[PDB]
Amino acid sequence: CADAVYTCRAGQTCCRGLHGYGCC
Repeated sequence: CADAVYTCRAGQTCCRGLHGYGCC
């Protein structure tokens, strides 16, 4: 979830979404 890191940086965690990668 390299891309998710962008938004995740704000204050979220990297989880396994329906597709594969997604911030919680």
